[PDB]
Amino acid sequence: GDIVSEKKPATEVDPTHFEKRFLKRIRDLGEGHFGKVELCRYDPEGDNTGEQVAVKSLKHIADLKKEIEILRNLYHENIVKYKGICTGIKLIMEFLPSGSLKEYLPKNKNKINLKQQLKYAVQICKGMDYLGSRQYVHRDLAARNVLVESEHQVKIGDFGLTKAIETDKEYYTVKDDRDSPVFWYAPECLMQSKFYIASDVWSFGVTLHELLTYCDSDSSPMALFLKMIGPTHGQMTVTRLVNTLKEGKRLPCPPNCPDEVYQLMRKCWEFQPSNRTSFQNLIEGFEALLK
Ligand SMILES: Cc1nc2cnc3c(c2n1[C@@H]1CCC[C@@H](O)C1)CC=N3
Repeated sequence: GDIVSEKKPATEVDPTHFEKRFLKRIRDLGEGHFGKVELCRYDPEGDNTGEQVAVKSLKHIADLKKEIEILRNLYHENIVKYKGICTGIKLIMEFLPSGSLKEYLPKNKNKINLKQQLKYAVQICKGMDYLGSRQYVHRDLAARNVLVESEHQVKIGDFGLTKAIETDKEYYTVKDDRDSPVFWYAPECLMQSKFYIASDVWSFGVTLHELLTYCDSDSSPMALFLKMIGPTHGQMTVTRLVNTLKEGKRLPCPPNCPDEVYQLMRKCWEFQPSNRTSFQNLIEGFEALLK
C-alpha cells in the first residue's frame, strides 16, 4: 500500500532547551584552562530582541555535566540562576550586566561604602551556607566569582570546582590541582589537598579582603602574598606560602577597614579548620556591625 511513516507525537516545548542555531555570540565574559563563559543572545526571532544569557562551554565533558547538575538544583537568591542547556553540552545561565565584583567595584567606589560591603559579605555568607547545607564544597570562592545583580544584591556565579562531601565525612580529597587558586586556599588544601566547609570559610576571608580593597589589582591577595614571600620562587612558591602561614602571617588590614571587621576576617584564617568561625557566626557578626 502507501509508505508507512511514524505517527507524530505531540511535541511540547522545553524552556530549558536552547537550540544552538539561535544562540549568537556577542563576547567573552571569562575563562581559563578548560572552560570559558561567553555573553550570547538567544535570538530565535532573529531580530536582535532575544534574551541575553551567559553560556559556559568547554575549550572535561563529564565535569561540566556534573557542574550543570549541581547548579540546576540550587535555588537561592544569592546563587546565579540556571536557565538551561544547549546540547557536547553548554550550560546556559542568567547574564548579570554589572559583571563580577572584579569589574564592578573599581568603577563604583563612590556608590559602595562600608555598609554596602558588609551587606554583600552577609549575602556571600548566606549563599555559601546554603551550599554547605547541601553538602557541597565550593573550592573557588574569590571576588571574580561573585556577580553583581544590583547595587544591593550579589550572587555566587561559578561552580566549576564545586565538589560533594560524602555523607558522614568531613572533607573531599582532590586529585586534579594544577590550576589551584593557592593564594585563596587554606593550609590543609595547600598541604594535603583536603577540602572542608571550613576551607571555604578561609577562602571567604580572602574574598572579603578583596571586597574591602575594591578588587584593586595592586592589593590583590596574590600581589600582597608575593610581596610577603617573594615573587621569584617559581615552583617553590606554594611551599613558601605554606611556610609563611605556619609562622602566623596573614594578609594585612585593608585601608579604612575598622579593626572589628578585620577580626571577623582573621577568624576565617585560623590555621586549624576546627578553630575557624562558621558562616552562620560570620552572618551574626556582620549583622551586629550593621545594626
Ligand atoms: C565577568 C562575568 N560577568 C558575568 C555575567 N553573568 C554571568 C557570569 C559573568 N562573569 C564571569 C564569567 C566567568 C566565570 C565567573 O568569573 C563569572 C557568569 C555567569 N553569569
